[PDB]
Amino acid sequence: KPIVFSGAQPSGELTIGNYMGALRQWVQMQDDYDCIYCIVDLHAITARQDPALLRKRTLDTLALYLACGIDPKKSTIFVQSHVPEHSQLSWALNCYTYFGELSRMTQFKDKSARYAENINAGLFDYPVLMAADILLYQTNQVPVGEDQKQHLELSRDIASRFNNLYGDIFKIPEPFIPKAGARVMSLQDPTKKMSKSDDNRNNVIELLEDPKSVVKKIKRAMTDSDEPALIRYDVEKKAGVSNLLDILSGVTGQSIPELEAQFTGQMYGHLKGAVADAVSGMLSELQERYRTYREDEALLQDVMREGAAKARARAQVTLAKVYEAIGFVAQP
Amino acid sequence: KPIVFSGAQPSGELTIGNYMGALRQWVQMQDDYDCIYCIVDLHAITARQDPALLRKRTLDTLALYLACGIDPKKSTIFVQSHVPEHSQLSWALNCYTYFGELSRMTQFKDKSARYAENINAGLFDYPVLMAADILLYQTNQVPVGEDQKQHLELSRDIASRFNNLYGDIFKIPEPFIPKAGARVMSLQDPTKKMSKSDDNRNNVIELLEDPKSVVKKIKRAMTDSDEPALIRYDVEKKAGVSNLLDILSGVTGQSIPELEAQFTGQMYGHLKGAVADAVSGMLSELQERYRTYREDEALLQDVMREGAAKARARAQVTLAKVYEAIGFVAQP
Ligand SMILES: [Ca+2]
Repeated sequence: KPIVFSGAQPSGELTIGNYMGALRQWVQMQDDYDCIYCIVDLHAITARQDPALLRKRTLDTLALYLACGIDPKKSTIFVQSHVPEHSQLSWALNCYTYFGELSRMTQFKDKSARYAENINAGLFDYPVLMAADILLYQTNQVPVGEDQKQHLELSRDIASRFNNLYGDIFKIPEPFIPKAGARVMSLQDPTKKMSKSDDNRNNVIELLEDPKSVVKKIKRAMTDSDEPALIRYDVEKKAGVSNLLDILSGVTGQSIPELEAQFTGQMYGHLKGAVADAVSGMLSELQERYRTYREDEALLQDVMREGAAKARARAQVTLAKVYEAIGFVAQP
Repeated sequence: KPIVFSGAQPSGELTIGNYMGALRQWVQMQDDYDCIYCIVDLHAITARQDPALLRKRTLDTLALYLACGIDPKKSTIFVQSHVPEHSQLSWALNCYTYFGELSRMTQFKDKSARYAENINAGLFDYPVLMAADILLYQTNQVPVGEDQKQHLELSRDIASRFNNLYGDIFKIPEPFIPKAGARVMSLQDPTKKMSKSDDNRNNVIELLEDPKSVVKKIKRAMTDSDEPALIRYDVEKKAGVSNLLDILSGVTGQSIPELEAQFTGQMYGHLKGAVADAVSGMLSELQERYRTYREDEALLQDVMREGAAKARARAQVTLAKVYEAIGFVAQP
């Protein structure tokens, strides 16, 4: 099966757009692909973190991924810092990465401007660690955010350069583009996607958000002033109403035409009530599952320990090959 | 006992100046200090290495240190790459090192942007790995040559920055103060210290050099034109004669004044022949011992295995405290 590597920032925060758009689809693909989910705590610390929050959020992310349906027997899920081979490969790959490839990175320049008080070497060097993360597992495909395209291209270039020097040691990874999930946009500006760091909290619904707040947000979602009220799909002219239909469709699996038939003669209030009920229901169930996992420390420890063992057993094969190629005396 | 950490490049090429200065003093102090010797193969690959030669030179280095008297039951001797904790701590310390600090450690202020863009990231980032190597062992003292002073100052600055944020996790390391004494000087320029990198090989005697070559280079050593020719120690006016007396004294243990009396009435040719006999004898013996270790593959493995296990046991205590302070979920 193709090997898919996804890195998750330790946050606990996932928008519904993220879930229904992507993660929820990936959860259904665990039999057809060899999926590896890595909670990237080593990357988080390129910005200063509160130590208690970092630990807490690591566990929050794990419990959330488990609640969403990532199955630790079918997939490999682990915390990055629990697998030494990441940091080991990252150092080695530094030596096959050009300083210029790192200095020209858009993200480095952008984050340098925003974190001007903490331009540390980790902020500069983290694309190398990202490359290590991916290349360690003989990864075929990586789901890439728009802002991560340049980082994926560096991974491919490093892998290619290393293979040209030493033989086929790494796989050249490709973008993971699975079939479209649900379309979900911001509730007060439906021309833009949801973003977890939006200053307008009424735009965004997160998976662990109090259902009562989620319902309020949906009930005040932007709709048009058409007279009479017409529940019909048209992104250009009726973006707000269209987005409510797309969100409901994403929850129930009903088609846009089916929903338009179902809502013939109805008010925008009725459409919003329907969306609020469907989303609240889905989120309340997910949150009960999250709580069951999140409160079970022994289960979380077992999953992390087992995940890290699974990951290390794959990673060590690749690192041994890298170290062999470079010329190091193998550990006895 | 204070903890002393020394990093050794995988070379096999040490001069008699290294041996009679640094290494031999360090051998005889394995009882007063808790000494750690790290063959720094991860640092070596910041410059391109022929793989077979790197592996060979790593073993050469180990066998040479054993031949010289480094005792793996009194001291901890190991290969850097065998201890994952070095790379793990290095990534973490990247995040507490300023890009500005590494930039000022390079030649960039003197050099073009093309030059800077074309170096590998390992060459830029190695001062952090060096900091990690030292700090991982609660090191009190580090033997630093003049060219490594900036590097030790950065280590101290990182350690203090980290401790200021998180508590007293690291010892602040200090320079190791070597025994006051004469340095072995170059044979054709006795006003200059004997150096590995000298392009005039007649200046240098290496520990593993053919004893015929050693004898030739000593018999041709530069001496003064005093008339009458007097075998007396005076570094200012008789640098070459003085250097020969220093080298002989280093081999036989005889004080300089004992040697001045011994050579009363003798010609410089006599002194040179005596120095050559004594050094040739010493290196011949050293080389016999070196071959004994170097051809014993099972012993080298045993030494590497035990050394890495001793190092890892210590490194893991410190890495665990660093991770705990940062806020990572502890290794499950
Ligand atoms: Ca004198």
